[PDB]
Amino acid sequence: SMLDDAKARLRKYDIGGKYSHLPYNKYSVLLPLVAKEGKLHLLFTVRSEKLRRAPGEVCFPGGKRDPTDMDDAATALREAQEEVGLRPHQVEVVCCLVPCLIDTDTLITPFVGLIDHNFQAQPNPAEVKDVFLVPLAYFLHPQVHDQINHIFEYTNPEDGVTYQIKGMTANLAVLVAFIILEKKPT
Ligand SMILES: *CC(=O)N1CCC=CC[C@H]1c1ccc(OC)cc1
Repeated sequence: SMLDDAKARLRKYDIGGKYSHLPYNKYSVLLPLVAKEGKLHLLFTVRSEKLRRAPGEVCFPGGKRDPTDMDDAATALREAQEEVGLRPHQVEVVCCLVPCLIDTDTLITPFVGLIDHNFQAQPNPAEVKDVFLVPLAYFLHPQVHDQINHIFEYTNPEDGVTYQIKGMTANLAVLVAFIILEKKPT
């Protein structure tokens, strides 16, 4: 099936806990895969304008590890719940992708999660200004704008709203698209 095939692909790139003990400032993100109309989508947030770090920016759900978290995956799930109302029974964490090194002292660990079909996002306005889906296939043929570095523009056909996706977030979206969609029969 589509979902079984995505999970089997993703598992081949799972690094697991290999990098998880290293003495970094630790953040985790959840790459939430949602199946709609027979195709996979990624769920993104727009961060609230009010926040200290990264205001107004398009990010996957996530944030800084805290002492309650059992592990790095727990961080990602906690932050997803606070930001968009995603409960742990509504997500299957499939794998841990390559971590991202930032600022010499920070390690960001991405986890890919399969999202239950009955999940309905409840944006928390203290954390997130918007939540939106992009079809995974988009990241194979994105609409690129050079601001000099590359920015993706995605226009939702439901309402014509354009979103700008860039940086680590854009890079991770492309990675997941390649993993799941490369070399597939039609
Ligand atoms: C957009 C995003 O995922 N994050 C991670 C967790 C919450 C705020 C920081 C933000 C971020 C990650 C990576 C970079 O690299 C330049 C910048 C912001």
